[PDB]
Amino acid sequence: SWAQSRDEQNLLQQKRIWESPLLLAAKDNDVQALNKLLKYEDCKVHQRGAMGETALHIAALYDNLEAAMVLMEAAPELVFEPMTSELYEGQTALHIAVVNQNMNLVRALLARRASVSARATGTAFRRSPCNLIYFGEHPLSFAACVNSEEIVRLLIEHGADIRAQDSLGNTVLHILILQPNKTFACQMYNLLLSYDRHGDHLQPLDLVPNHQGLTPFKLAGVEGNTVMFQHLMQKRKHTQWTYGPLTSTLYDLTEIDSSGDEQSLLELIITTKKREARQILDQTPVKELVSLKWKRYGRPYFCMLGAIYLLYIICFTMCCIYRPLKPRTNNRTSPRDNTLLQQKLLQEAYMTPKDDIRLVGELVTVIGAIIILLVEVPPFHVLIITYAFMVLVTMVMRLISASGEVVPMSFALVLGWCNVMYFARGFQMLGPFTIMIQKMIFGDLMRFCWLMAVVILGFASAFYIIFQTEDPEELGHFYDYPMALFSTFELFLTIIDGPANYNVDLPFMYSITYAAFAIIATLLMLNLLIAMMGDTHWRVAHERDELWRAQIVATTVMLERKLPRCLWPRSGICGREYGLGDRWFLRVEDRQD
Amino acid sequence: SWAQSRDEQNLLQQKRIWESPLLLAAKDNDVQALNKLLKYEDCKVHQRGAMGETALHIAALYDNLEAAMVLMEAAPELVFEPMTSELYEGQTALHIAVVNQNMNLVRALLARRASVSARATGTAFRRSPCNLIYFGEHPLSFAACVNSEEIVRLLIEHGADIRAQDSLGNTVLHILILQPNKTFACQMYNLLLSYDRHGDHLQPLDLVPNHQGLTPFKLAGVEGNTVMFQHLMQKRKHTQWTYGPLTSTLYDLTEIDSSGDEQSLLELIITTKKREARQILDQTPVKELVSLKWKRYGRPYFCMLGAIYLLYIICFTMCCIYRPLKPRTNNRTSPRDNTLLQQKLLQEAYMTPKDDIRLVGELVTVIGAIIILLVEVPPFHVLIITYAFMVLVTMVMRLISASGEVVPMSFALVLGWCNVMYFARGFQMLGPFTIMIQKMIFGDLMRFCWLMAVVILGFASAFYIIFQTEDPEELGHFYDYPMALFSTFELFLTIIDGPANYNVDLPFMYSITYAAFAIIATLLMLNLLIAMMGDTHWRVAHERDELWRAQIVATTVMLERKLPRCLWPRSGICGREYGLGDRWFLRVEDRQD
Repeated sequence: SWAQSRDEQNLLQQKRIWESPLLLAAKDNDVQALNKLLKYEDCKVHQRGAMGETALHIAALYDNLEAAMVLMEAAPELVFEPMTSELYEGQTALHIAVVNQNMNLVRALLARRASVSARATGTAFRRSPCNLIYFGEHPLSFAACVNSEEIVRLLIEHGADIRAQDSLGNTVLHILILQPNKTFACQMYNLLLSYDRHGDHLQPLDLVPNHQGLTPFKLAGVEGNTVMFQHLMQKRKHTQWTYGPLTSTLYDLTEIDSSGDEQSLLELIITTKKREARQILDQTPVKELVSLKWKRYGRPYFCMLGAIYLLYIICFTMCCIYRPLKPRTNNRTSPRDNTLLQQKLLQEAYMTPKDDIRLVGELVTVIGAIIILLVEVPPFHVLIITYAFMVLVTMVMRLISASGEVVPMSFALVLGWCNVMYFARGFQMLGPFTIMIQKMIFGDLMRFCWLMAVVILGFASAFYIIFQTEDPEELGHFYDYPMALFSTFELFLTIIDGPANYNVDLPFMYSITYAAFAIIATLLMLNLLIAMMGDTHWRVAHERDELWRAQIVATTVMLERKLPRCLWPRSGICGREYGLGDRWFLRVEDRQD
Repeated sequence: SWAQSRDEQNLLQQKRIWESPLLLAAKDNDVQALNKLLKYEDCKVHQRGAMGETALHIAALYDNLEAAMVLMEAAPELVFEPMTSELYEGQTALHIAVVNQNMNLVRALLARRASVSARATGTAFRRSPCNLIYFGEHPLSFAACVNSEEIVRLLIEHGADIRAQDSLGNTVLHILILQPNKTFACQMYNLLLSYDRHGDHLQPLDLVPNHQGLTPFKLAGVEGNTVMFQHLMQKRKHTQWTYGPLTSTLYDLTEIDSSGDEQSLLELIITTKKREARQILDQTPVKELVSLKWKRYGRPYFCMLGAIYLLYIICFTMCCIYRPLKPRTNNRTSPRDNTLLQQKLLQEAYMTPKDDIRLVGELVTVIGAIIILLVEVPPFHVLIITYAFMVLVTMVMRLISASGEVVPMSFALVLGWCNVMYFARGFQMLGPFTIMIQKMIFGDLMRFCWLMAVVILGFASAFYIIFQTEDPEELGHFYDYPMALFSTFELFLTIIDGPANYNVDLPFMYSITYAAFAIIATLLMLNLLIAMMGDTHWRVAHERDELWRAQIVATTVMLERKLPRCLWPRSGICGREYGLGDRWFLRVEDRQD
């Protein structure tokens, strides 16, 4: 009900103007009606609309220069007049005539000396999904996005600063990147850099960060505007010789590669949620870098880390498949034929120097688990952190030496093995299968488990009530309700044989009810899930090399934030020896057509 | 870190020239700066670059005739000057001005009598995946690939030999085939054969082999350049009459068919790893040949060989399903309820003349196995060779008459049957299914088994530890760890019933842990593999008739290298009777449009 208040305040505009004879005459270009209305009788110029209108705004708004030409004699000051509030704050008609692509009142408003530094700080201008557009504050920023080139040139020649910023600190170059017209506004980026002319010592306007620290070049990758991003890259390259079809370009690589905690571009591509920002990875100075950062120094450190984790888990299972485990020298089986178990897990027997090997092997896991936690003092981290807890839980479970120590080990073990699937990504032709797991679970199953869980709560609740009458000595599939659900779930997945005795009679309802479950769930609801998961695999494998490439970048950056220098140099050829300065470049070779 | 050394040596070029005022003036075409720099003061001409530059090379390189015209007065000898080393060896500016498609300095370098036999024997010119291009040594070879026709004509008129060869012995015709521009360089093949003019008695330049014995025509099929390959075939045909829409062409078939150990084209298409070389098979003189070589003399010898192998295996199983096998007259079952077995396989009882049939039938397999090995004294050979070993192993296992003779027989038997899938290829509509096996195993499963083997090492290791407490008399699925893995694998593939007793209680962790395994592995990871293998079948069956055609060629050639003459004539109509010479041709008929 929030956007309703916008429209109520927008209908009132259509009401206040409709009830005022002045501003209704401001709508239609009836000069002769305005002559009798203004020049003859006295009328106030400050008739404020629903959110701060003037008639001079309305004549600007409904494409009326001719009405606005009448106003300038009566209104010397409404040129400077802003709009009041709550959608439109600080907006004046200088902003408005720009938005309507021209009026030539833009000339006349500057002939009345309109302030070009006025800030449209209203709610409707600030960046939001609720707003269909984002043009910033200053009217110079407005003319850029609408592509009115001479009107832009009319603004610089009247002293509009290109270096002006909004509430978010975005300059006008940042606003150009946010446009869905990509190549259509890309020419404006060429135009406005020609108006850098007074070189500021701070920046030459092309490196200016916002309040969240974004240069427009880094903003281009984060917003995924590849068409913008190529064109800014055309400036960044510095080519060497060409050799027939061969060409030696030399890309800049300053903001792209990691710097002295600059928070490089490759980080912010991964951390953002805009999926089309990962289209930046296929751009040719980027794609070569992360290939070079992987084929050297990325892959062998990763494979060295993988072999350690293998020997960690093998050391874990070996001290976990060997456990103390006395015979059940304690009490006899008190429920008949129920408590089949005989071990009950020894207390403090740390003798038998085979266990001294096990004592050493137990310490290796505990030491390695703390290392993971000492890393993680600040989708797989949640596994490896909780892996380490279940090691520490069963460590404290054995120090207290309490009873239920199988459940932390069973939690630790499957999570211990399945967390080497993290290491499968650095072995291309095995990379995107992890992504196939994630979309099938979190994107498909967790929006289809909710439907299947309904049906099992029908039939398992049914089958229990059918077999409340029966002796659970024969077909004990449904002796109690909690295991009745567990029985039906394996019947849903076609695991259990299906309860059928052939020795005694079955109740009459079961044969009806099970064949119902056979149709609706075994062939029907199950294969629908298989049809879902089959579509996801084909949807993933069509694009898998981009997705493997996204894994390498996410790993390499994560390898940087968890590993110091002196064994990782930063990639790219250094400058400073070849007369190139502090910028670390890289070159690449390409045959043409 | 190897290609880094190229770029360091390439940046130094951008440094040495940048620090030398001469060679920096060689970059930009400032004649007036060169006038004061050269004509006024003394400057050495031998200022060598990073790998052997001269200023005369640089002015040639950065498109500067006007700078190079200044140099020719001061440099009478740098026309002849090569580049020094390690990327560029023997390269001179005669090579360079060719690569820049023209300079008309090509006229002026020949006006200074440039040696057109100079060899660019550098590392960057030799054939490599590291090099983006391959142009050979001589500058005549350079002008051909870049398609500068008159510049080529300018080189023949100055005595450049067309018969020149590189380090690999490739002539310029071989270099044309290696170009990715296929029809764009195909016209050069027409041009240069016009310059065969002095007919050498060795070859007329169109049959010249390289150091690995490749005529350019055979190189065209090996490199898979079908567009080249059609055009060379246009020369090879010699058509007879045309009859309205009917046409009787008569193809040459000299290098294509097998010759006196020529190593024919059809061999080298199969033996190469470039997959697009198997696009040559669909070309119409080729495709007809291997069809004729199969429909006669290829299929019936293959079917005769298939029937023998059937009667071989039937003779094998019949003497292997009948085995000596005494009762266990030896020791009693020493572990209780464990060693259920009663045969222990008789020693030297070769009596009971039913076994004399078995003795003869045993010899038939041993004789046939040695025949395979006597063939293989020099993807299915590895099966049929190891098949023969497991026959010879169980042969020696019975001569020593040791105990464990079931394991060589079990190895021999499944490999004995599955090796008739080799014979399925000569039965079209059954051919490519073997290829469907190979891609599903070696191309899909062996890059997905590594992921599934992780998960079973989780759960089978888990389920053992859960059932360490339990009595293995009930649910003995996990009594020991080595068979615990074997239990879970069949649960992964939905084979075992799933362990559930309903008579005793289960431990609390199992119901949690098994349902985890039920979701993640039975429906999820399993069907992902089925989604992979389903995609491979559709990818194969879309193109299966080309792949069946590739099997016939691979079989027929292999049938030639393992079968003498006098029952295999070489295909194609012989010449020499019809005035056609020693070349064995073939004709074919085709209705037109």
